[PDB]
Parts: sequence; structure tokens; C-alpha cells
Amino acid sequence: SSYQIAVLAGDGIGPEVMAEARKVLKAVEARFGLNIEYTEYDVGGIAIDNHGCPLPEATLKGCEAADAILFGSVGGPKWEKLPPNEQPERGALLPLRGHFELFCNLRPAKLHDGLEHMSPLRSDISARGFDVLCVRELTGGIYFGKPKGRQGEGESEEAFDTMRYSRREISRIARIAFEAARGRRKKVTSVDKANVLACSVLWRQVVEEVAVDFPDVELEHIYIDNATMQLLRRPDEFDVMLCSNLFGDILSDEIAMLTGSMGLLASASMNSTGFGLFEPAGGSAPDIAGKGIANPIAQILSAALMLRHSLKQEEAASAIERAVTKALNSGYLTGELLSSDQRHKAKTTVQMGDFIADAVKAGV
Amino acid sequence: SSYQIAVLAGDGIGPEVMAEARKVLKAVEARFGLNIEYTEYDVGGIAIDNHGCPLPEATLKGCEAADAILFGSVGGPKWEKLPPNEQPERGALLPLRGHFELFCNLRPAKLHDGLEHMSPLRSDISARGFDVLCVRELTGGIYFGKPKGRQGEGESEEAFDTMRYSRREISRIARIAFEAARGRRKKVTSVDKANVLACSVLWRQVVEEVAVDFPDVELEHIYIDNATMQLLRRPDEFDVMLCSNLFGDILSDEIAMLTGSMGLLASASMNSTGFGLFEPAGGSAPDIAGKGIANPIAQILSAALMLRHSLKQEEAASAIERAVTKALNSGYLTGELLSSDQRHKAKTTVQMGDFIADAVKAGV
Ligand SMILES: CC(C)[C@H](C(=O)O)[C@@H](O)C(=O)O
Ligand SMILES: CC(C)[C@H](C(=O)O)[C@@H](O)C(=O)O
Ligand SMILES: [Mg+2]
Ligand SMILES: [Mg+2]
Repeated sequence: SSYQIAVLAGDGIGPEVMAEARKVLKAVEARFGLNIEYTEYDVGGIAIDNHGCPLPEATLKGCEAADAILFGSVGGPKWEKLPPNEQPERGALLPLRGHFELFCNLRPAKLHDGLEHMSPLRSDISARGFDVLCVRELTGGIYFGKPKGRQGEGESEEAFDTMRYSRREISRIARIAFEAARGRRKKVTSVDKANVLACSVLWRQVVEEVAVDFPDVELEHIYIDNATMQLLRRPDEFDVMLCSNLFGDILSDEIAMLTGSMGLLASASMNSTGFGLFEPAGGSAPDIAGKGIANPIAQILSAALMLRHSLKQEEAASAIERAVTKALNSGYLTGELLSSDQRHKAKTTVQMGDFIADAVKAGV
Repeated sequence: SSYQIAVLAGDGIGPEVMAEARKVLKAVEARFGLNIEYTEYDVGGIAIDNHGCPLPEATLKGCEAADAILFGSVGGPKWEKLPPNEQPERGALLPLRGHFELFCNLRPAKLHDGLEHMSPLRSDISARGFDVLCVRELTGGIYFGKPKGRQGEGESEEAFDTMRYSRREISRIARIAFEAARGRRKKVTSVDKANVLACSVLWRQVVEEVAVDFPDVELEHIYIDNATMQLLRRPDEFDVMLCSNLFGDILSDEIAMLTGSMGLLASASMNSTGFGLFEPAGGSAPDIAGKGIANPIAQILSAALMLRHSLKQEEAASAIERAVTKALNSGYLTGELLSSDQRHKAKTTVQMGDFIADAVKAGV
């Protein structure tokens, strides 16, 4: 029957881009006869202002009652001076990921046709193009390991975090990465620091174990330091990157920046039962909120991922995805996607969402 | 009296580039009337072949008897299939750094005049140039924290590593970074993951404490994921990056790759008494060993750093550095520094070292 979405738009540009994603979703809902109901909940900075913490109990409960979380972006200068355990980004995201066992983080990143010049890559390298999916383990590793904290005082005061992974944790995220590569260019690059870390040694070992179920998929391993170098020089040679929590954090950001168009990039954080959290790869960008300049595509595509992965509405997802393609090849680009020559052709946040929603309605 | 250097050339191109560094050192020794004696010791792959382990007791002892270690590069496909605790790179480097308390790792990286086109950066970004020194803590953090290892079996088997830092450890590496920035463009960017890690929270706090002694130096903090993005887009805006062990590992490699000329990059790993290990930033590059194509500059400049930091021979260090500059502006470039148009002008490893040594002798 009726799917239920918890909408957690957050701070900065979160609400202005979410409006567009909802618009585009309305068009898909009409097209494909989907019954989806949405409820908005405060999260992040806005929840601190309205409820005193970044993840109110009522927001968490709302997410428990939902089929998926359509998440915008959290954080801003207003809350930057809070203590770490009170700050809105970590305080929204990590407890959500932990509470819903969102172990799989998917961050697809491609260099889009006609947007090479925005890539910080040398032109010959951007011309080759790339499509790299980062598959990052999201509920384990050093993010959530214990013990975590500090002891002592003065010069001998120490703080500590424990990177821990079990075989089961590694194998479930590896399987996602292999399955994904099977649908793509059949290569998994597993990123670790096996020359230094015991966690990484187990990582590498278990990824090799999972590989036996995927004779069709090429496995290679790379150190995270070396990986930062290779993505810069030859990102065309990667297909799926499979990473631990901290290493995928790092690499997914690098890869996103290499596109030159982070406003296009969405992500999915999924548990094993199909519930997930779908959010743009980029931040709350408070510098631009309320001006109608923010690119809503990453939010719109977060809604497409939501449809695909949580709602099992692949047609609807793909329709959104095609409508975004159509915008990008029909002169509907926000200002950050354009060179200075061309920046006067910039579309506003509402123009973009209107275009995209209209493309969905028109049968793209 | 006579300085004593332990020379640990290692594997792959290590020995062919070390020969040049020794050549250039001989010229400096003659110029500045330095009395330096050197003894070669096996390390890495060659030590596994000759002694059964990557860091023989006699090599470690040789290093104990020395004023500094002039280190080449370790590792190669021959040893790649060994267990992690037997492999030559980690097995040479980490016990050296730990045994000599080499807490400070310095990796200067600049985009050289006339070599912008080799940078994987977009041309307008490479044209702006950059000079970024990574100051990385080298003896602490997750590299050496305990507990480290694994427990259990089967799906519930777990491995673990503990990221730990005390105030004392953070403050000593922070001081290096501030002192270095005071000599440069007066900015320290401290890189952490304070939104997630307790270790990072202490990092950030203590770096802010150290800052009070440096009113002249601008401090800013950045998350390691965000840092990977910003170095790509605007590396001209960084001066000194100050990083924990794992975060500096990652970032220093990224920054080195952004130069496009890793064969030029040297590094210094120093304890608080002035003993250190000086090594190129790039690996053993077995693909090219024995062919006389390897760029010896990074090794030559490792010898310059050795002179400066361990031997207190600043004039000699700078002479080497000027002789390398002279090579690079006098058409003495190895093939990897040249575009395909120009690659037939490539100099061999010996030609480069002969040039550089001759420039030192000639009074550059
Ligand atoms: C905000 C922070 C806790 C988070 C993370 O580290 O996972 C963010 O960088 C991310 O990539 O979603
Ligand atoms: C070989 C490895 C243990 C080492 C490190 O991780 O420190 C290397 O990557 C480095 O940058 O010197
Ligand atoms: Mg991140
Ligand atoms: Mg490294």
C-alpha cells in the first residue's frame, strides 16, 4: 500500500533542494501511480534550535515508522562552536546509521558529458571520463568501535578510538561491492591499509574470500594512500571501490571532487532489509541557502535512489534519472555547473526542479 | 668530527638513485670540507633475501651507530605475497621509525616551474602553483597503538587497531608544524576527523593549545575527507598541513601526486635529538630498476635534507638544492618529467647525478 517517507531536510540548502526533490517525486507519483506519504522531521541544526539536540526522539521514531529517510544536509556556522558530541552533522548522521544498521553506503560518482571543464582534473584526464562507485562500510570500523574516549590528564592525557571489523561485517559490504561491479565493469578495487592495520589484514583476507562467489569480477587491492594518488591520475581505471568506514569517507569525497560537479551526486545508505537514508553527497552549503541558486539535482537523485533501493520502484527511479539527464543536456544547469563565460545562463533551484518534474510528467 | 651515515638503499631503484645521491654528497663533502663516512646495510627485500627479514639486527645496529639514515626504497613483487608482518616496506620502515622515535615526518611538495603540465591538475589550477609541506606524526596514532590484532574465529572473527594519541605527542608534532609555518607562509592547516574520533578531538584541542605560542601563524582545521577535496581544487591555499599518522599518510601521497613530479620529492623523518631517516617520497618502482631511467632527484634531495636536519650542514644542503634547481632549468630532466613531445631529451639517472654533482662542484 502507501509507502511512508521520513523527510529530514536539515539545514542550509537542505530545505530548498528538498522542495525540488519532493516536486520531482510528485511527478513520478502521478506517472507510475505510486502512493507515497511523507512526514517532515527536524534534524541537525534546526533540531538543535527547535528541540535541543540534533536527532530528537520524535525524529528517530518518525524514521522507525518509515520505509526510507529522504535526508537533506546538516550543519552550519551557527552550531560549529558546539562540543563534538552536540554538533549537528555527526549528531544526526551517525546515530541514524547506527540505529538503522545502515551498513552499506553507496556514492556513485561520474564525470558528466559536457561538464569535464568543471573537473579539477587536467583536461586530457577529464576527457577520458570516469564512473566510480564507492561502496563504503558505514556502521563499523573506527566510527563505532569501542573503546572510544579519553583517560588521564595533562601531558599524559590520551584519547583513543578502536578500528574493529568482524568477518561478517567485511563480507556483507564486500558482497554489495561485488554485486554492484557485476552490473557495471566487473572490477572491485578494495582499499585498505593492510600493510599497517590488523583490521585491514582481515579486510583484505575476507574480501578475497567473498570473491570466490564472483569469478566474473576482477578483484584488486590498493592502499588508501596510493588510492588517493591513483584516483587523481587515472580515475577511468576504477569501477567499484570497496572501503572501510574511514577509508571510504576519505575516498568518496576525493572522487566526488574529481567530478567537479558535486551538486549532481547522491548517495544511499542501506540496511540489509531495504530501509535506507538517501542524501546528497555535498553539504548544507549555508553560504548559499535561501537564494534559489543551490543545485537540487543531488537531492532529486537522492529521491531516485530512495525509489530504487527502498521502495522497489525502479521505473520511477530511472525516470527521475532521465529527467536529470535531460536537464543537463537541454541547457538547464545551475550556476556552479557553468564556466564564467556561461554563468548568465544559470537556472535557479526552482527552475531546475520545475524542468525535471516536467520532464518526468512528459514521459522522459 | 666525522659524521657517520647508515645507507639503506633497499630494493628496485633504491640502489641506482642512491648512487647518485652519494655522488652529489661527495661533491658537497669536497666543497664544504665535510667529513662523512658511510656504511651500507641491507634493508627491505634485499635484506629478506640476504638475512631472512626486512630489518636485520646488524642493520638496526648500524643505524644506532649513525648520525642519520639515508634510506632509498623498499618493496617489490618478489616479496608481495609474504604475510603482512614479514613484508619488506612495513617491516623496514615502521620498526625504524619506532625504534628511533622518529615522530616527525616532513614531506615538502611543490609544483615546480616548468613542470605544471605534468601535474594531474586542471591547467588553470596547476598554473597557480603550490607549495605544501605535510607535517605528519609518525610514531603514534593507529600505527603503533595497542591493542592491535585479532580474536575469534569464523564469522565472528574480529580484528582491531587502536588509534591513540596523548597531549604530549600531539603538542610536539604541532610545534614542528607551527615552527615550519613561521618560516613559510604562516599558515597551519590541522587535518583530523574531530567530528567522529575521540583521538581527533584531542588532536584539535591540543593543536589549539600549541597555537598560543604562535600568534603570528594562522591556524585552521579541516576534516581529512574535506581536505582531500580542497587540496585538489585549491592547493595554492595551503601552507603547512599538520596530520596524524594515518591522515598524513593519506594526504602526503595525494599532495605528492598533485605535483605530477614525485621523482622530485624527498622526505625527512626526525626524532627530537636530530637523528633522522631521509628517503624519497616515491616507491621502489621495480618496473624501472637497472635501466638508468629512474629520477635520482628525490634521493639527492633526501641527502640534502639529511645534511640540513641531522648533520646541521645548511650550506651543503642548500647547495644540493640549488644544483637540482639548476638541472631542472638547464634541460636536465629524466624521462618521466617530460611530455611525449619532449621525451627524447630524457637524461639518464647517471647523467642527472653527474650534472647535479658538477653543479655543486662549480659553486652553484
Ligand atoms: C559528518 C561526518 C560524521 C560524515 C562521516 O564522516 O561519515 C560525513 O563526512 C559523511 O561523509 O557523511
Ligand atoms: C609502507 C607504509 C607502512 C608507509 C606508511 O604507511 O607510513 C608508507 O605508505 C609511507 O608513506 O612511508
Ligand atoms: Mg565524509
Ligand atoms: Mg604512505
